[PDB]
Amino acid sequence: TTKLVDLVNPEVMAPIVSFELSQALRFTPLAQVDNTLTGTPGDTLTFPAFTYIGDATDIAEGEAIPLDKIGTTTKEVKVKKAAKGTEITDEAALSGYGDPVGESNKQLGLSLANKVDNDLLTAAKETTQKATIEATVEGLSTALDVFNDEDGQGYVLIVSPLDASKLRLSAGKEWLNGTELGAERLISGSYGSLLGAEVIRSRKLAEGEGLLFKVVANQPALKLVSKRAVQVETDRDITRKVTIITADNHYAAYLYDETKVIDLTIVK
Amino acid sequence: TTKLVDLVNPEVMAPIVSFELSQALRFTPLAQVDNTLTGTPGDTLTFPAFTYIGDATDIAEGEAIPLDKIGTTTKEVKVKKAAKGTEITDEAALSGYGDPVGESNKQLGLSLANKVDNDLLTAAKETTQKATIEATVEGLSTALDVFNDEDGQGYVLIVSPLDASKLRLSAGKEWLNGTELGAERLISGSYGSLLGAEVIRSRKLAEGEGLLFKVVANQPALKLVSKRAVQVETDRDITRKVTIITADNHYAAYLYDETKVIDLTIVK
Amino acid sequence: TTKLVDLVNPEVMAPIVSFELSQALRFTPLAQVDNTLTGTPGDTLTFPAFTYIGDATDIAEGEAIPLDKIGTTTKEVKVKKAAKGTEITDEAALSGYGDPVGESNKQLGLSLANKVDNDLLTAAKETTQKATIEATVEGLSTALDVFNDEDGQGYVLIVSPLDASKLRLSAGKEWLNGTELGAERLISGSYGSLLGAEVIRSRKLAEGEGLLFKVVANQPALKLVSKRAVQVETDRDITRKVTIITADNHYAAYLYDETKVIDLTIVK
Amino acid sequence: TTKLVDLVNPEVMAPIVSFELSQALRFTPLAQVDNTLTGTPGDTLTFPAFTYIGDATDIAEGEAIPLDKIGTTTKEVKVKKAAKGTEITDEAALSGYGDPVGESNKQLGLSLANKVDNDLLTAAKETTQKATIEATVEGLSTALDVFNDEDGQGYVLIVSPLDASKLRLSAGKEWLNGTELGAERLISGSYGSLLGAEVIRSRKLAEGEGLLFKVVANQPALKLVSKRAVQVETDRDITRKVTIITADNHYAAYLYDETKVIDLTIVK
Amino acid sequence: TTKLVDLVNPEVMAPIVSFELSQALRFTPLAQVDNTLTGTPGDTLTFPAFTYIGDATDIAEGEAIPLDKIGTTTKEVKVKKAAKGTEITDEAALSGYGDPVGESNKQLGLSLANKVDNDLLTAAKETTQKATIEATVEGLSTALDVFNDEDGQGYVLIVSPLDASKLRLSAGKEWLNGTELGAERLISGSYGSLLGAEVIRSRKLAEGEGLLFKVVANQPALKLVSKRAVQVETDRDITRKVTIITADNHYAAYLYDETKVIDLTIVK
Amino acid sequence: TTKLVDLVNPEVMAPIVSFELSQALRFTPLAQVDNTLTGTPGDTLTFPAFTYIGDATDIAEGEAIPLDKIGTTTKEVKVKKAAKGTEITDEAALSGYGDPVGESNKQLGLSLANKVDNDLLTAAKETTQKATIEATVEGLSTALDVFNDEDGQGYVLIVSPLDASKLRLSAGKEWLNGTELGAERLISGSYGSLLGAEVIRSRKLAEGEGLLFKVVANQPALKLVSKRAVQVETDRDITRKVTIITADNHYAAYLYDETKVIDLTIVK
Amino acid sequence: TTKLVDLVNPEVMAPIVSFELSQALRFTPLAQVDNTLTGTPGDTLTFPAFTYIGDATDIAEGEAIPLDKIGTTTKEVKVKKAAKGTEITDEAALSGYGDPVGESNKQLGLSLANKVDNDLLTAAKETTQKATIEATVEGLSTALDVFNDEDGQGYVLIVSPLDASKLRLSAGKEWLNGTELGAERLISGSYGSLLGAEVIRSRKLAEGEGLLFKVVANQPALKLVSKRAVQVETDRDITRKVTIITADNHYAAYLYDETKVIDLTIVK
Repeated sequence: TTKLVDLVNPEVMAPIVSFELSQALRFTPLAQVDNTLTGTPGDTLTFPAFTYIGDATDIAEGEAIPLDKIGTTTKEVKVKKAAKGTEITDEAALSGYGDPVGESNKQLGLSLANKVDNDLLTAAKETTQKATIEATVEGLSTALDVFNDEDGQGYVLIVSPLDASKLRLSAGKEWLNGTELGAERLISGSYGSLLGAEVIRSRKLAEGEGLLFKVVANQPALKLVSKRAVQVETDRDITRKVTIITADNHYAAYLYDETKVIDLTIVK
Repeated sequence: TTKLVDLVNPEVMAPIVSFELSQALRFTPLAQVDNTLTGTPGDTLTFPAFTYIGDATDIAEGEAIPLDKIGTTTKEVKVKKAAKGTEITDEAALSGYGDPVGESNKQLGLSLANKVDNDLLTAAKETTQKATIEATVEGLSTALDVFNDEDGQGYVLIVSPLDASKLRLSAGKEWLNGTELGAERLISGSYGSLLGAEVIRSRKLAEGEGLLFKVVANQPALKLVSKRAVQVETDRDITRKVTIITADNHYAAYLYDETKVIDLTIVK
Repeated sequence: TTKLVDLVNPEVMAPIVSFELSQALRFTPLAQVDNTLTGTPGDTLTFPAFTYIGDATDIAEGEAIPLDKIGTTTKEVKVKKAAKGTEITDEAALSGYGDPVGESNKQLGLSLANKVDNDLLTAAKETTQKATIEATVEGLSTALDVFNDEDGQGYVLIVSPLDASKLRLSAGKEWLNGTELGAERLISGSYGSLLGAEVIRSRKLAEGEGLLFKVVANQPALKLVSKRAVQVETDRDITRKVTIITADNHYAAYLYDETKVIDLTIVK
Repeated sequence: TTKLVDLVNPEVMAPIVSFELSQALRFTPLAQVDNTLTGTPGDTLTFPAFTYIGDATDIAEGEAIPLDKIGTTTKEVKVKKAAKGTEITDEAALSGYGDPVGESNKQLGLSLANKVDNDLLTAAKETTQKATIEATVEGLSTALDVFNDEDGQGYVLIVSPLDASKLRLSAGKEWLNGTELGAERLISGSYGSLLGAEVIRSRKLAEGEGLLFKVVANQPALKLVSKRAVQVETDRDITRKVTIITADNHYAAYLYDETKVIDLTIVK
Repeated sequence: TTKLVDLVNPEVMAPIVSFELSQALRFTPLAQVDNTLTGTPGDTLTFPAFTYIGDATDIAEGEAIPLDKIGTTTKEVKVKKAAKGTEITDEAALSGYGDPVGESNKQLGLSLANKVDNDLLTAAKETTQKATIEATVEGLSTALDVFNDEDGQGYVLIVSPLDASKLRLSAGKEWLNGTELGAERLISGSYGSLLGAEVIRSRKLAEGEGLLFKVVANQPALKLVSKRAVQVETDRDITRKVTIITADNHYAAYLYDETKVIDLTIVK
Repeated sequence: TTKLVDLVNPEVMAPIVSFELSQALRFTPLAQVDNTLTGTPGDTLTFPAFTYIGDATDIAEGEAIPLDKIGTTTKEVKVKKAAKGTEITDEAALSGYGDPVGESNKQLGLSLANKVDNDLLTAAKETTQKATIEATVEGLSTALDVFNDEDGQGYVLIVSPLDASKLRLSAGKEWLNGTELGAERLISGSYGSLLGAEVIRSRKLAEGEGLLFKVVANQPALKLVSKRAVQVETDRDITRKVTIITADNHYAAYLYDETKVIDLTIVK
Repeated sequence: TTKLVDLVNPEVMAPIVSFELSQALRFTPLAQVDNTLTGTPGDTLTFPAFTYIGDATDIAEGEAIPLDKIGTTTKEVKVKKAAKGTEITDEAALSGYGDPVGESNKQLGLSLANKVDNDLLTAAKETTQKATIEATVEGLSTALDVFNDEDGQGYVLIVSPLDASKLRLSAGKEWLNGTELGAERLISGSYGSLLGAEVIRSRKLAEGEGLLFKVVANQPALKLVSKRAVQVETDRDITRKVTIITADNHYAAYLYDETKVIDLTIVK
């Protein structure tokens, strides 16, 4: 009756698994890159524009025509920097399972990529146009009515995953009840266009928040002013026997046009 | 250590952006230009027409035949004027980012075109046939019933951007429930013909107002009388060293045919 | 300083507009032209026929068989004439804008055709087959039940412009709710056959009236007996200095068959 | 002045129109001709048939099996006559518009054919199975339930035009509410099958009556027994100068199978 | 004059028509023939089978494992007899129209074949699986749920002809409203699969009875046991001058698998 | 008279039929097999993972960059045992129909295989993601919303047949109505995807419970650790003249990923 | 012996004498004809004119200059009609000496010309300048003093024949003789002038009347508006065998300037 616990049993470990992000980046492909400041002196950038004079008016016979003058307006943005760093000891490197070094310079780039997207989202949230709609086709039409469009243009809608389900069921139940388009959408289960705007889901946006974009070819909603790309430097400390790795980035996130973006608030 | 504040920081300036109108012109293409008054003394035009005699009657053998007469009618309109102007100093022209002179030259024409379009709209907004409908298919049919036609024709309906959404929602909700043609219109978000009449959206019109046109080849509901075309004149003030630019236009807008335009009042 | 108030303003007149009929003729091409009396002496036309002899009957053995006789029937129609004339004075011709003479010449021919169409309508409106229906598909079926047909035929419905709109709206709202044909009809706005009968609109028929026709290949409901064509004459009066123009037409409108036509009365 | 009354006014007379029946012969295509009696002495036909002995039974060991016998049945039919006659005088034949002789010759055959059709209808109407129906699809299903069929066959339905119209209206209104077949049948106006049975309209049937048929290739619902065919014989009377034409027929109409025809009574 | 009553009318007879079964045979294709008992002594057949042992259980270290046992089951059947008899006198055979002996020979076999089918239906009607359903789709689903299946299978439904019409009407009224397939079925009047079960109509089942089957490639619910084939004997009776014909058959009807048959009761 | 009762009636037997499992195996294909522990000492298996550092931060000019460190996590699972036993006596083996030892040998392996799936089901049921739904479409949507996914992915739904039937009828009646796809689903009686999740029926699950899976190419929700295969040992007992048969198996059922499995409780 | 009384002497006719007006036409040459209305659709003539600006002033070195404006005036006149007619029989045409048709044609024009002259005379008298004078030189000078002219020559005087003789007796030696180029003989035999005013005799004016004119190169006193000239047309009356000849004229007489004519009244 020796059994177990009366004898020594070793341990077995499976190969270690690396880290991957649990959220996808969606606000990076929606911005245009600007490279004017790259390689030249100066850390600012100015956008000037002209103004309107006014409409014409009827003039009586023999009178004097009034005279007007044009105007101008300017804006600017300033570049900033973002950095990240970590430290590795000699003892941990020598007697650590797996390869600790590679994970560090992988996660540095991962953190920088997440930081850029977070900054872009925070910048895009600052629009002045607001709306309050319910997750229904009527709500979507009310939200689209804010743009006051007169010709066909494209739109993009980004909402939380939970609101998209309510929207899909609401559209399917009554608006597309008895067609092939509704039945195919139900059976497949995929999300598609509803009123001319694509539906994109992002885990970053919590319930009750959303955005609405109007996509045009040469008037970007967001601009990404870049100064210098990512570079990684590595050094060693002889006294403490440690390795230091750091990374840095030089960029700026700007909201060029506030009219093409509408803030959203969804209630019940 | 040296810093940015110590060294001289220059500036970078993006290219200038010209001005463009935010409202489209929809009523000018529907008007016919008449050049009768050009090159002739007088500023009034008259449109005469003929009338009907009657119907035949039964006559016995060897009996007299009665005699009848005809008649005529006339209408008239009068021309008017509109103008605009601006100035520019010498120092601004010599030392100024971009080209202000071309900007003024373009903006004068833009303002004149906008004024002509507004005049055409306010001229066409004065018919005698009026209707009061709700934004449904039944209201459109009731409005069309006023025309009292006997052959297929082509109609154009002009409404505000807000009314088009309501019309689309109602038509897709009650008249096109199960048909796929409703499903494609809903998914693609495209405004199409409803009862043989096209739907056109204009920002100039306000909520609760619209017009309905009956389009025929050679009988226009609107005309544009052109006594003279647009011209630009320039002069220089030697004493004070300034430049003067002006513009002018002689024309008149007339509602030729009252029967082809219906003034619509849309209420809930 | 000068000004247009002081000077003289002559008047300018656009080219004059000739008259054209505002109502189309839909009842002339539905008749068959008979040319038996053209070029021969006579003013009446006679139509004979035959009569059934009677069905056979059972006969006992060795019995006499009754002897029967055939019979005939006759009908007739007499021609008439229609006339129209006008007169224009010399002073009006010397000092009148446009050209009165040609206008009168064409208006005489227009009036004669209008009279022929009106005569055909009045001749066709006197049939003994009458019905009372509503402007809905059930009313159409009830009216068509009068014909008592045992084989497929074609039909023509002639109604006022207003009744056709109500018929189309009712048919689209009730009977064609969810078919692609109904959606296409609403989108286009055209009028099509509803139960085998085309929909034809004429302004002459006031609201509350209508006619129904059965188009047989060789059996016409209306026959247009003609004796002579249109001629125009001119003459001058020396004593009073006036011009005289006159025109006439010899013809007759007949209702050959009364079973083909139905008279309709539409009430709410 | 001379007028039409003074001059001689001749006559113009259109060609005659022959007589053609206004009712179709629907019944005689549905009968199979029998020529057994042709050329053989006798005028009665007899049909024998056998019977079924009875189902088997279970018998205990050592018992006695019961014994049964067969039977037979017979039916019969008798032939009849039909004839027609006419008289024409030489004076009328010499001076008479048209050709009376050919008209009489054709009308004799037409009368004989109509008599045969009427007897076939009267013979077919005398079936034993009866049903009372409301003119609607479920009524037709109730009718078809009488046949008690396990497999699928073909049926034919003959009703008055009003009954067919009511059937078409109800079927299009309710049972084919939202399919393309209903819209196509409404727009075209055609009459078609309802539950596998075609619809044929007969003017001879009065309102509120109808027939239902089961068509089998070998078994006929109706039989026509003919002893002789139609013949024409002519004779002349010298004393009064007249001509006599007479025709005769020998046949009989029989209902061979009573289970293939149902007498229908349609009430609101 | 001579008449037909005076002369002698001979008699004419059509060829005779034999008897055929009215109700079709549906049950005998379903059963499977068995031939174990033929040619060997014995009249009972026994079918044994095995049972499950039980599920496994978890056992800790150094513990006893419980022991279990298995079992068996038995069932049996017994055969029976069926026979038919008839007798025909010599005088009837000497002077009789047709061939009575052949008709009797055929009818004995027909009666035996019908009796076998009646026995099969009687045996099949007795099962332990029962349910009460209406003539609707929901009732059919309720009956199907008794099987408690998990894989796709094939089912066959047998009901009286009256119930099939009600089922078709209800399915086409409520479940297949707007589909083209429903319209096609209604127009063609053809029964078919409803929920994966094919509909069979039979005349041997009165209203209010029904059966539902599950079809497996090699597992039939009904088994037909045969001991000896059908044989026919003949004999002559000298004393009465009559002929005696008898037939005999030995078989039995069994329900091998109860779970493949569901008894149904249809009530409104 | 030498009846069957007087004589000796023998007994006839049919070939024996072996036992087979009646419930299908569903969960075994959904489990990955791991052989890490086989062949080496040890009863536990460890899976290590890495962690995140943190998002980047803005740094002023000429300031120190903070430093961070990474971390790890671990898990562990342990194997277990299962066994089954059987006893057979000498008398039963010596005199018994068929072979009673091979049947037990086969049933032992069947029982062990069933126990494996029971253990897999018990392991799957322990997830912490739970929801309460109704057997309808919106219940399925509520169940799916727990996953909180932003990209289209496959799913698998496992329910009892009774709940599957209710789901099918509800989806056919309410959502997939008036479409040909639903008509084919009804007529063919097939189970298909409803919102992107397949419908699979397992008879092991009772009424009111269910499971919802998310399928990914290389991340399985369930893992089956293996230590040793199945071996059979037998022995004989001299004292009781009996034989003992036992089986053993060593394995472990583990829930590797919790987020891929949701536990469903279905109530009205 | 044979004088003229015995023989026969015919009669000889001298050539006929055409008719000529007894009173000469004097007021016709004094009017200036205007042919502006011939060939144009109009019957009202407008005469515009300009006005004078103002005197010029003296301007010092370096001073400004004032500005002025002009003006216009208008008048109107309308035309009328005059006509004449004549008839002639057939016998008088065949059996008449001379040419009666030519005589009628010439007298028509003569009468029309006389009518025009009379109308001019009637229109001339409506001036607002009147004076009473004696038949002496001093009275003529007093009458001439009203004009307040610059040049002393260029007057015309028309009086009755007796007043002319009285005037000639009053001025025995101051009356310049009517020699050629002494009295220019404007019309015919306009003999000697007194005080520079020519004297012309007209029998239309009664005693105690007279007109005084002032003739300059471009400013007339009377204007003759002409729309169409004299035309003669012919027609024939069949019933009475007579011919009809008529003529017409379209003209108007206007008093352009009231200050160039003086109406006199001569007292004894």
